[PDB]
Amino acid sequence: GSCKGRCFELQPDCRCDNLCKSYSSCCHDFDELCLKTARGWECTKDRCGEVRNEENACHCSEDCLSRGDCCTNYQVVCKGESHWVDDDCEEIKVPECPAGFVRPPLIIFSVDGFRASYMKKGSKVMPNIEKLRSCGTHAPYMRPVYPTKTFPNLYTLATGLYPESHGIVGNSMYDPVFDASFHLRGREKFNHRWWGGQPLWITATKQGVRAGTFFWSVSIPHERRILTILQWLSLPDNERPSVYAFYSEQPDFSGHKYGPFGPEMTNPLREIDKTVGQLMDGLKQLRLHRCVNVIFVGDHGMEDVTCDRTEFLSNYLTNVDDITLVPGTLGRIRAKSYDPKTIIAALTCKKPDQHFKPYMKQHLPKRLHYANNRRIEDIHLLVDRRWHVARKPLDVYKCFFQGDHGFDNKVNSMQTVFVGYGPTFKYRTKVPPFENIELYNVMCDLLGLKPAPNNGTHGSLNHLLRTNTFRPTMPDEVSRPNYPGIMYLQSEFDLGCTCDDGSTKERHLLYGRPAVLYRTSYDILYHTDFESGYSEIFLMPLWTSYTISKQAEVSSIPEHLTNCVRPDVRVSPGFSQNCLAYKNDKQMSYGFLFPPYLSSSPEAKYDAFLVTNMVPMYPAFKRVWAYFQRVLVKKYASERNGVNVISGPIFDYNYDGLRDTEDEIKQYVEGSSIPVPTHYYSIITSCLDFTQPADKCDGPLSVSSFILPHRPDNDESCASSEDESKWVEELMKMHTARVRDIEHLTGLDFYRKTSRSYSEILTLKTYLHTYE
Ligand SMILES: *[C@@H]1O[C@H](CO)[C@@H](O[C@@H]2O[C@H](CO)[C@@H](O[C@@H]3O[C@H](CO)[C@@H](O)[C@H](O)[C@@H]3O)[C@H](O)[C@H]2NC(C)=O)[C@H](O)[C@H]1NC(C)=O
Ligand SMILES: O=C(OCc1cc(Cl)cc(Cl)c1)N1CCN(CC[C@@H](O)c2ccc3[nH]c(=O)oc3c2)CC1
Ligand SMILES: CC(C)CCC[C@@H](C)[C@H]1CC[C@H]2[C@@H]3[C@H](O)C=C4C[C@@H](O)CC[C@]4(C)[C@H]3CC[C@]12C
Ligand SMILES: [Ca+2]
Ligand code: NA
Ligand code: NA
Ligand SMILES: [Zn+2]
Ligand SMILES: [Zn+2]
Repeated sequence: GSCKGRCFELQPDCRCDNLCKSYSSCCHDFDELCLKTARGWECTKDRCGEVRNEENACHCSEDCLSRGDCCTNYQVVCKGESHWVDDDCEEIKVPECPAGFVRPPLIIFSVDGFRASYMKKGSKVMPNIEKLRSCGTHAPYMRPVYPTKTFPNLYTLATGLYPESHGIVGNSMYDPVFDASFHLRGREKFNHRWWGGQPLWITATKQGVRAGTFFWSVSIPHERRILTILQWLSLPDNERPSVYAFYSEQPDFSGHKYGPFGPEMTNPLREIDKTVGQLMDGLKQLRLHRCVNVIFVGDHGMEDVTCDRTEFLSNYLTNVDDITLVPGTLGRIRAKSYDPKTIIAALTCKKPDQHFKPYMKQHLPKRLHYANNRRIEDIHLLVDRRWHVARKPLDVYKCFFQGDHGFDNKVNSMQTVFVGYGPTFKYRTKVPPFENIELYNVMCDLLGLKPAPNNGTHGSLNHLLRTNTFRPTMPDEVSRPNYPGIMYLQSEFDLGCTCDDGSTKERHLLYGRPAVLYRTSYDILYHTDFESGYSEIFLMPLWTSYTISKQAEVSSIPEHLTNCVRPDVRVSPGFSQNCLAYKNDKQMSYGFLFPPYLSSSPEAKYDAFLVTNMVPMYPAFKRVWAYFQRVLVKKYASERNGVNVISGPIFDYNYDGLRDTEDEIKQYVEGSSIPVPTHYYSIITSCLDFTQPADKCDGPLSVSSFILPHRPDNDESCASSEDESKWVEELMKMHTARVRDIEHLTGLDFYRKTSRSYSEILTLKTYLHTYE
């Protein structure tokens, strides 16, 4: 019944752990013994050498070091030591830990709503943080997951999983299997049923590594959280955790009230830095300041949003009482106790300035990875940055907030911070921006743990670390290609088609053949202008590769070839598409993967009309694809000193972000076994050093990629009635993708033969071109 000698113990009989408040199960004496605040949190000169008083918050007695409960500034005030922040960076070449430490501890210092750009304020406001950032390893920014809300991001940090995989797809969710709702406020969130994957503290415990608590009752002051962490670190080897987390509700709280750019934001940032100072001072006191790896990380940024920039569903829908809306910086809509198609139509391009866009979740940009969970409603609203969506005018209250977050994770204002400091991180090193899904693997590496399966690309962040305990290995090809020669005659083909008619590898396949990582049968097909990997199962290329020089010439499809499709004599009639299917399918047309517009000669252009280069395309989609092919590829080649393009189909009918089996394809061209892609990708590569052409590049590569939804209309693009130069590129930028996203969706593995290290290539594959 007592907390005596058990305050913040690590293990209905009453509790003294840091969460007992939140379960209201603290012992009677918990507040009096575990939450002392007398004399506050700093030693002063007159307190030095005091007789211990057990009522003090922390201690300045001679014995306090033997007890591990000195105030964090005790050595500075009472033994003439300097503050950690006043010492120069000294490179930490190896961990300097007490004997009997078996690995360097990790302290995750997470800051709620810490926008990346707040680092620009410097050592005047945040001297401790600025030193961590200077002396350690930092990124200019770290990309959060969608939605850019607290719980989905913190749990992503902890698990390496997209929200659709870990299950915390929002701060609020409804689970139809449970018939219950999860919210920030309430007891429901404490139920383990909501939480999937395997968070870091569990991964650690399962592998015999002790974790401190990762959650702090809001009642526990920040200074006490630091002292508790420091006290735990002074535990004997058999009890001491190896991983700890601190969380700060700032600067989020202030960011919401004043917005991200308020002068009132300086004080919260000063307070966070002061807390960082206390930890680093505390660590220095314990001589652990060259032992512990410290991660300073946020969950997401903060945007200017005021209640005056709110769209109301009641101005679109004829009855908003039939719907339940999860509102704000995103929208999720389901039936109250109603028809989806009607709802989407009523929300689509109805006002010129319309500040959100409806999507069926499967049509959301694939880069969001926000579909494959029963908690994500079919109907989704992407809200423009700076705006909210709500059900009706009465739902806005007057404004109480000037900042918010939750928007699309490529939005600048949503980006957050990463700093790594300690023996295992590099010294004075800047690394490119990366996604928070990657951190779990790193944290596992830092702790000697095997990560549970997750969505990071293990190895992609090796360049953050002085020492790597993980070397990635390139996956093995599963299917070997065939290289068919000419073995069928024109007259053997009955495809209903009609037409009025080996340095390929050096030129067109710059980074090696893509490896097929699933069992299938496919053919390598060579031509003057392009190479392709043609699937006998799907009757089309898995990929088509070609290189367009800066100086390449765009030509038209001549009239006499407008409807030309030619049989490919290297491939059987039985493993080819047929033109009758397209003639019969009233809604479906076709396009070409290698564009006829970029043929090297009139003679070569005939290759582009081979049936093995043809893919099913809605006429609506052809507007987008034809523009990309006719105008944008030349534009990119001209800007980037040539480009290599790999394009192809994706099939993801079950919207899990993973390539479909034949079994999962739900749509075929009428009367045929020609599957309809859900998306078309392209990967566009050139030299990072643009003074070198794409085909003669000695160094780092530069990539941008997209996964375009293969839609029968352009309802997504409200300006699609206009010329393609007004909207298609905007469409493409929205559906920007990582190469890795394409790899998951195709079963292909790119960049197998380059002059770059595999870890560098993994970094390249995880890059997202954001266009901000
Ligand atoms: C993000 O990472 C997660 C975790 O690795 C991936 O989810 C995992 O996906 C696999 C493959 O679908 C699931 O394994 C499979 O489970 C089924 C059904 O139980 C079984 O029939 C198969 O034999 C196979 O083992 C696995 O459950 C699942 N893990 C989760 C949800 O935690 C996910 O695919 C990744 N997402 C992307 C877009 O790459
Ligand atoms: O200490 C914690 O975890 C630290 C941690 C670190 C790491 Cl790396 C991983 C993990 Cl898994 C957890 N806690 C997490 C939740 N937090 C209150 C949330 C709630 O008060 C809140 C906060 C901000 C909001 N913004 C908003 O719009 O609504 C909000 C609601 C306090 C307890
Ligand atoms: C003040 C409030 C915001 C605090 C709320 C914290 C709450 C969400 C935490 C408390 C306990 C946590 C669970 C616990 O660590 C065990 C597991 C096992 C793991 O495999 C899945 C996660 C889960 C259920 C934790 C989820 C987060 C919980 C409920
Ligand atoms: Ca799939
Ligand atoms: Na047709
Ligand atoms: Na349109
Ligand atoms: Zn947050
Ligand atoms: Zn917030």
